[PDB]
Amino acid sequence: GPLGSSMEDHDDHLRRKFMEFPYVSPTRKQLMVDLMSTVENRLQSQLLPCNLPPDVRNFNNPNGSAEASLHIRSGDKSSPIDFVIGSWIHCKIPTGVSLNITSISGFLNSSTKAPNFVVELIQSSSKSLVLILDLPHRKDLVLNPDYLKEYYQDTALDSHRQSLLKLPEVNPYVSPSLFVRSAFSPTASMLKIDAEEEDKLEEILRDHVSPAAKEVLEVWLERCVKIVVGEEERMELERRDKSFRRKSIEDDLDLQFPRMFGEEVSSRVVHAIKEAFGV
Amino acid sequence: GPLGSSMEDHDDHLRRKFMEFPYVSPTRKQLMVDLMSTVENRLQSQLLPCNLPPDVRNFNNPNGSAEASLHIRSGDKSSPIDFVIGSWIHCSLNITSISGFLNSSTKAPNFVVELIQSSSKSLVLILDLPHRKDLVLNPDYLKEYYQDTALDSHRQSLLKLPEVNPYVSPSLFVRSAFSPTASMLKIDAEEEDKLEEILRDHVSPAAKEVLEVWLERCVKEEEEKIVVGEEERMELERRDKSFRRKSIEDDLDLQFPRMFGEEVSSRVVHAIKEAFGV
Ligand code: NA
Ligand code: NA
Repeated sequence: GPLGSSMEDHDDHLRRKFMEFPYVSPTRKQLMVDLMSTVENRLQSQLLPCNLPPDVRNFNNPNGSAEASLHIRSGDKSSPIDFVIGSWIHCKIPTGVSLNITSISGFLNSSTKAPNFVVELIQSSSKSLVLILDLPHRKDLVLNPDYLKEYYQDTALDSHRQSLLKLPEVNPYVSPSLFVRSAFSPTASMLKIDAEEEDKLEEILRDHVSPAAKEVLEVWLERCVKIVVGEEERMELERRDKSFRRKSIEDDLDLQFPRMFGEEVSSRVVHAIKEAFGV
Repeated sequence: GPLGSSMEDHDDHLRRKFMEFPYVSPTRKQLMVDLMSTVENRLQSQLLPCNLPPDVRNFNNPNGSAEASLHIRSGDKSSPIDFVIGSWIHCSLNITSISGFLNSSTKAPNFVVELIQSSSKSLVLILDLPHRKDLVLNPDYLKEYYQDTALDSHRQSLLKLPEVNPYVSPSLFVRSAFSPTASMLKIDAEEEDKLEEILRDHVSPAAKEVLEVWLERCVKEEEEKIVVGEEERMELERRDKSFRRKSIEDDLDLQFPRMFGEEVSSRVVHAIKEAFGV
């Protein structure tokens, strides 16, 4: 290009579609762009290139009802990072209620025991947007009062949830899944945001959700990603990490995907994603 | 007396002093009485007599502003039960509660019900079977004790009520230590009559049903079922100790002098920690 090499360099271009975030608002794709850019800019020296086949990075329902994009960058041999994953999912089928999901998860390996990172924006309905924003814990918080103190007390993580909840439009979200409730830290922002007034929703996303998410990511990068872990704790951590991932993707990959993308697309991608997700 | 020993036995005497629940609503006293008596009546054969000093079991600010009473029964040698602890604190401030704490011979959930009144226009209920194993690392623990038991239905039901809102603790320790199905609820006392209604007709059956799941599904031994080995017991003992310690330590170190005085406090808080095994 005149101003650069995005449309020339293959790596940059493989994520161009991912970063397009076609099916969401300006404010929503802007948050996600900024978040994914920080992740990759900040961790570029320890992240392997995306090796997902083009076939798995972008896929769709041939009937045009559903479209997804996935961007995964594994950590290098010496990284505390296992992998980071950006995703978006679009499904507009039934009477016309279009499901939209944008998310970024960061997952640490055994060599550290520090918290993971998660943001998810999910709009299935039209009266509601769900925000999941957390640094989920990788150690039992009652057995380890010190872990709780340095990752959740010292870090003022709960200020972000208390802040967002003050808004009249923002109620607590309660997962029907007990695993979800257990897997997320006591400072997790699990929130429902009223969605039926685009101009106000947009204002809440840009003035409130965005600073909050950027600051949470800021502590993940600064206090979690930036003593050794012994072999007994390593196996504990790996058993725990594998449950959390499996359980987090299983029903979606196995039940939701064949519906959304037809069977042919599911059969092509589902295994490859479980592969990529270590499960 | 002609049909009993309660006016004649010392331990039976100052166990009734507890059961009086003097500073609380008539329906609150009944809940506590039914619950505390259900625990001791179903677990009679496993529970040791209250082995605890008399001036520990009951006390008061000598200036008469505070009043507290504690009933504590240790499990016997072969019991899964560590101790059970019913209590009331008046000082306004009305706390009634019944905690069940299991030991390391079993990994099964504990039991807690607290009713904390620290402002009118509200009542805090905490009703849980607190987990004793990490729920993500032990999904089968999550299943047996929370999913299979339908414990969440109590939380969901109560919360339908327009007077009943969720309660989010200031402590991140209590958020982590209570199960995903825990009823952490704020009930708004618009007026005593509506509050009473909720207590009698909603809280009471929920607490009883949760207790029933405890007794029958948590403390009741399974058939040829296994022993807690090597020392997952070491894990269990460390988790329990910290849980019990954070359950009382700031109350015992700051609220107790603040409330009862200084020497009554001094005479009482050590015996507590000891009784609580922290
Ligand atoms: Na609100
Ligand atoms: Na309610």
